[PDB]
Amino acid sequence: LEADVTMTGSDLVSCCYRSLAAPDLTLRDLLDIVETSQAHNARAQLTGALFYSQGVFFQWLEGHPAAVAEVMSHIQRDRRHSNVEILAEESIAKRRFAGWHMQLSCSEADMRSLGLAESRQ
Ligand SMILES: Cc1cc2nc3c(=O)[nH]c(=O)nc-3n(C[C@H](O)[C@H](O)[C@@H](O)COP(=O)(O)OP(=O)(O)OC[C@H]3O[C@@H](n4cnc5c(N)ncnc54)[C@H](O)[C@@H]3O)c2cc1C
Repeated sequence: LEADVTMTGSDLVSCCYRSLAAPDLTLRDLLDIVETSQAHNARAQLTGALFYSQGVFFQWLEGHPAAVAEVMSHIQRDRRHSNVEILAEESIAKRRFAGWHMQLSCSEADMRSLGLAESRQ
């Protein structure tokens, strides 16, 4: 029996933001966002996930404070995601995620009737 490291995370921080996905957004913009953010998060040691439904964003990031902020300063110069109201930046221990996630991928499949494919013609 070996002892686990337990909650070891002195310098993590989790910025948890609420945004309202601007109508100026394109799927291609999300699909570009997702790809570049994973890559940055992987490097910056940031873990994450994203909840996007009804055009509203709940997205948060767990990482070492300044990385998170490096990320914040890179994101907060947006116009993409309606307001991006972080409003919550809290120092965490992290462990929860090992990678950042995004719901929007190459299509969503089936749930398109709830926003994507509103009408035909
Ligand atoms: C809903 C949403 C969620 C997001 N979540 C995350 C996230 O979790 N993590 C994250 O990191 N980002 C996130 N972003 C930001 C998104 O991924 C941006 O497109 C951004 O990541 C672009 O790459 P960047 O992080 O390197 O910063 P950016 O500065 O926006 O990169 C793009 C620009 O940087 C320039 N650039 C790159 N490297 C250099 C350099 N060395 N010197 C000078 N200029 C340079 C490029 O020329 C380009 O013009 C999110 C954005 C949105 C809308």
